[PDB]
Amino acid sequence: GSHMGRIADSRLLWDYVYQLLSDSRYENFIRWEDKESKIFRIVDPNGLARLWGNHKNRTNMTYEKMSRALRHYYKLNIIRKEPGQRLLFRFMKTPDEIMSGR
Repeated sequence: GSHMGRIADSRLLWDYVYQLLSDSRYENFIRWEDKESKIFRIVDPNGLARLWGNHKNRTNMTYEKMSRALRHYYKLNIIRKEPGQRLLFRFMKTPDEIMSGR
């Protein structure tokens, strides 16, 4: 009974999001709501999803579909929705590990 049952790959979404967060000044679709607490707030889910769709060259991409990917991040304790906030997302796992890990 005990063996590998769920083998699921991860997505590069987090990087493109951070990329947009770094140059968010002209986008304003998403920005940090709290830098040190690792909390970011989605201002426009449509624009964010549109940019993802544009960059991967696919038509009709919306936050509805993106949410499925976020569900993968929740269970891995990467992205959090802090109790009481639905549009606020917090990093439980931090990119610091990647930068100083590589």
